[PDB]
Amino acid sequence: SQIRQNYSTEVEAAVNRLVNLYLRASYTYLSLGFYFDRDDVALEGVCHFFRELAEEKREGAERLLKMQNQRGGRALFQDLQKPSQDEWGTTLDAMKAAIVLEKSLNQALLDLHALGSAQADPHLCDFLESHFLDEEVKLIKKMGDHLTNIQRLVGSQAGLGEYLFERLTL
Amino acid sequence: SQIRQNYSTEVEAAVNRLVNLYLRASYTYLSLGFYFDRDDVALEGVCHFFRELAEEKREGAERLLKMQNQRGGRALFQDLQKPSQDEWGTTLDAMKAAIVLEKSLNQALLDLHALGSAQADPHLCDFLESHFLDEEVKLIKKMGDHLTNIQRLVGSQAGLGEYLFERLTL
Amino acid sequence: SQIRQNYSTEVEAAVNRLVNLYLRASYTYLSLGFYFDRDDVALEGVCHFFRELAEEKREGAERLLKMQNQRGGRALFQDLQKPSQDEWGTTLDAMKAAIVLEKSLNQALLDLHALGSAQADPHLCDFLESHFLDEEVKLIKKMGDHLTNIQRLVGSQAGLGEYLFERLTL
Amino acid sequence: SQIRQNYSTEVEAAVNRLVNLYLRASYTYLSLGFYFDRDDVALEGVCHFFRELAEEKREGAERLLKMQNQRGGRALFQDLQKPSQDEWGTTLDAMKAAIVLEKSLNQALLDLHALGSAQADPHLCDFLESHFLDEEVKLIKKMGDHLTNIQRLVGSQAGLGEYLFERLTL
Repeated sequence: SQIRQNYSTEVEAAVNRLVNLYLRASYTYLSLGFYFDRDDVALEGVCHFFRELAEEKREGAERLLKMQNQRGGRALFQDLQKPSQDEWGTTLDAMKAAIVLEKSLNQALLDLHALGSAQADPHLCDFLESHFLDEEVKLIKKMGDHLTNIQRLVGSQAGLGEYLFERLTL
Repeated sequence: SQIRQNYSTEVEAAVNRLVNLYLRASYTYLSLGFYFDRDDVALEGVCHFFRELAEEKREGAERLLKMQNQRGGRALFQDLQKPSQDEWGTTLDAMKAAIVLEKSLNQALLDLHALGSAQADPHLCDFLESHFLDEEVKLIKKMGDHLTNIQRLVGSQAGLGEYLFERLTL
Repeated sequence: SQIRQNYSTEVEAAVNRLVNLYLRASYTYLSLGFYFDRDDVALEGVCHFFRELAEEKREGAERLLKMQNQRGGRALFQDLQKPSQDEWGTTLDAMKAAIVLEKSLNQALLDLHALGSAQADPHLCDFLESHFLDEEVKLIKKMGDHLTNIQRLVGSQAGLGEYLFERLTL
Repeated sequence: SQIRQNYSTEVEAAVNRLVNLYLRASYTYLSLGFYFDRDDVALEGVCHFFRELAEEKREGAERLLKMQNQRGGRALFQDLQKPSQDEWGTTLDAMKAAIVLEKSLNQALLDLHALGSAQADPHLCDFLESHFLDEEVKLIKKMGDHLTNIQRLVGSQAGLGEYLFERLTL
């Protein structure tokens, strides 16, 4: 491409697997969203938390793809994996799977940043910094807050903690 | 009647028993409404839920009767039955009786739709679809949500779940 | 599920494959969107057409899943397939693949409607009618309009037709 | 200077040659601007594209010089070179020379960023990132879009593509 500059073939490919992970994640959030809208869960606020997330992750991957073109990279598509479970258990378990999820997402950006500097690509590095690493770490903090509060509430009487959580946090 | 068209005598009659069930239901909702406003219950939000319902069901039966005339059918009136119980127990029990209630109501429309197509009456079929089947299924989902949440809250300590339910859902 | 009524196990499963096709389609639209934003295509209006579509299809599948829960069905997830090609050729070829795409989507609803009536499920039938079959057929008309206009423009001088198309239709 | 900190003599000098290139570029844009306003070209939109650019590049160099002082560096001035040609040919050729131009500009920032990290100067690195590398890559994408569209239009009938381009892109 006549507009590409200092954008390594390694970076291009690695970005695209990052693209795939974000989209996998959005789709994983969808599944979770509608799991807590199963009548035998029925917690609107949990659903509403995860609704906003399905929108969030997709917005990032589009952001990336905008940049992909800006650097003159090629989008490469492969299948987007199904979520690993059908039932997510209690909210405690659901938020736990959410947290493994965001961990890996930050991991991916981290490893892509590090690849970026070992390949001497400074634009790519700042792009990640501006719109992404920051969203992640704000959101991770928030998730953590939730999880610790969740556990401190379940220990006593299971359903009660769960209900007040949905109603009164979200 | 010179305005009636393709409206079988069977349909006419079966509509009217549907009319009767909706009105029975509105009146059943009234009884429930004022049961939870008994001082030895006293849960405004439960009362308020059921107040809106007594208005809802009557509104449907009027809708039907509007259509009865539109098709040139005859309203036929019989006694409207009293609710089957005087005390509705805990909110758990009340919402359960509400749910048997809406089930039968959807049943009635379903059987009337099916009668409609075995009698080749397409207007009637769409009428049910537009203003009714849809309200039912939205409302059924909602009831279900409530019931599952109710049960998950009672198990621990009876009154507490019941209070937070009324306050914090409705 | 305690809220489910007259919703066959066949319907449940068939809906879910419809869910999968809509989501496959949204993701197929994404790939197309960013293909025409490749610098060696660069047609904002084509991109903008397909951007709105990626949002449209996902909106439908969410609609469906709303209904899935409303009927007390279970979401079932499998992998969501990658688009079948990496380059979409000229706009002529791209819009052609778009059109195969919408055809199959209407097909799926059609077959699901017909399954619906062979299984005597009238709610499901009207649901498809209200929010879906209609969007499809409006959108198909529109696509068709585009394609015929596209072909009538390319025959003469290839790039010129393509540019005026993007600029002056979209 | 009593306010300077961790700002190498190499960086200072290299910044100033970057200053010179931006200013050279603004002045190169001026020449191009007025070339397409030659009556025997006369394409307002091309002129208007390049008018905005002459303002853009100068705005950057001022930005830099602001930072020069902020770090306690010394502005160093040398002659600012004339554009390399008097006639820019067709718009195809003009945009091509524009694109060589922006390439070198991003090159300069890249090499200055890399000099920055081999000299361990982290403020300088982020400064480039915030107000510059980003403008470049947005603008490069845009130029590219133009050029590809330009070529796809000229091949057929030369003047026609050129006119519709000026009118209907810009």
